[PDB]
Amino acid sequence: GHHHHHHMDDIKVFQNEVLGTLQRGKEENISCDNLVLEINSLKYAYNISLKEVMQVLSHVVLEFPLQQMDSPLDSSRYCALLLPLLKAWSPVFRNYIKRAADHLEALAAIEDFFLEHEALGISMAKVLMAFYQLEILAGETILSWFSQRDDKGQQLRKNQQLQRFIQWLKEAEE
Repeated sequence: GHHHHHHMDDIKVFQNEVLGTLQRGKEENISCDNLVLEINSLKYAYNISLKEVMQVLSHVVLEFPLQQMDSPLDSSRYCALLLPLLKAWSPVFRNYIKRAADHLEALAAIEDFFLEHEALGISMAKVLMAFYQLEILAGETILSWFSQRDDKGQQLRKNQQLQRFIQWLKEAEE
């Protein structure tokens, strides 16, 4: 109906504007503070929730490198492009991602991205390490997420490099 329809339309335009902001941010090296002012204004302009800001920021940054590479999608090439972006914009992530529930919202967006880009799955352990080392995500929420109830998501959690990382991550934490 009209409510879900108009809202899905809003989120789409909003996400397009978050892309435009980050394209400009990457070209200009716009400060994290000014990026946050832009995303905040768009969140009100497009009437999106604060949780939808976090999910959309996560998708847009994770999708950003795809503009920069051909297909078949090659994962080491992906990681090499992604990591400078996470370093640059980690403060933008930390402006919104603050409480345990927020950390799980972002993890679930990261899950959805990997599940939608099966050929990048291999690099998922290295990407979670970057979110962890950059203090975007807490080790304890990463563990919580890994251990959750909800097909393809259960099949992702039998990724080898990931299990290895989940065990490593249990060492630095406890």
